[PDB]
Amino acid sequence: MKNVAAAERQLRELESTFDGRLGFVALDTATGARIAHRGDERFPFCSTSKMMLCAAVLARSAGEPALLQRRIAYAKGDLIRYSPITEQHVGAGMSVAELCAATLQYSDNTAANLLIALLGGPQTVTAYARSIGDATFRLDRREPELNTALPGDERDTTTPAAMAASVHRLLVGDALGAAQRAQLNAWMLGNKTGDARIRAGVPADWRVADKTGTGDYGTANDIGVAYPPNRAPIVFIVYTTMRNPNAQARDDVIASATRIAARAFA
Repeated sequence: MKNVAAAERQLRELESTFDGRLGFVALDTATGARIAHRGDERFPFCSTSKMMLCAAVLARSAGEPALLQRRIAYAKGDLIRYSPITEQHVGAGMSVAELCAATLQYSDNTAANLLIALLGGPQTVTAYARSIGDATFRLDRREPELNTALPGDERDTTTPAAMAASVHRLLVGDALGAAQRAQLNAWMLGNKTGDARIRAGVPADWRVADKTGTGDYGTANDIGVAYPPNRAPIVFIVYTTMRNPNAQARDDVIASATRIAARAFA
């Protein structure tokens, strides 16, 4: 596809402007048109793993629906940095559904750890990924250590290609039941942390469901689905990481990469 080849050249040019790596897939789900850069390389996924985590919780809830209303009475000792919802409600507890919304929409780290514990540990999230056909994703640690993003470390990584297939199946396809898919979409449509990333690179009439991640080594990621009016959804997977341990994570590379693919796909 000629638009795809041109977009790939532009993504190479974009990567050449910084000392790091860009991992990218955009997939038009109707045609299968697929723009990719470093699609089969591993990247540290950081908080984008919270999407897989919450899909696993939703899957469990299909086998007990009241699970989402279960109150978790967590402790001050559970609280770790970057927990803007759980810190506010400690002493009152939160439901499992509220913890999912907090981890997806505010990237709440304590909420993620409480959900990992509910499921039985990080290995259960990896097992869930395997059950939906993702042989690549691996969740090795909990928050906040999963954000170390060390060069060459394969812990807490996936590939852009694997994550594109998983996002496709979860939000657009049938990996989840219809009610669970709708809830995951509704939560990700309401994300608060992504305004400068994928959301900033698409036309004004496209809706976006996304989950960001930010970590050490200037790591800045965003994954999700855009819903253009009168056309099929488009999956966007953007992973970036830097060689300098002192790098500042950026938003603008993700927005630029998104714009490249948006131009290609219309």
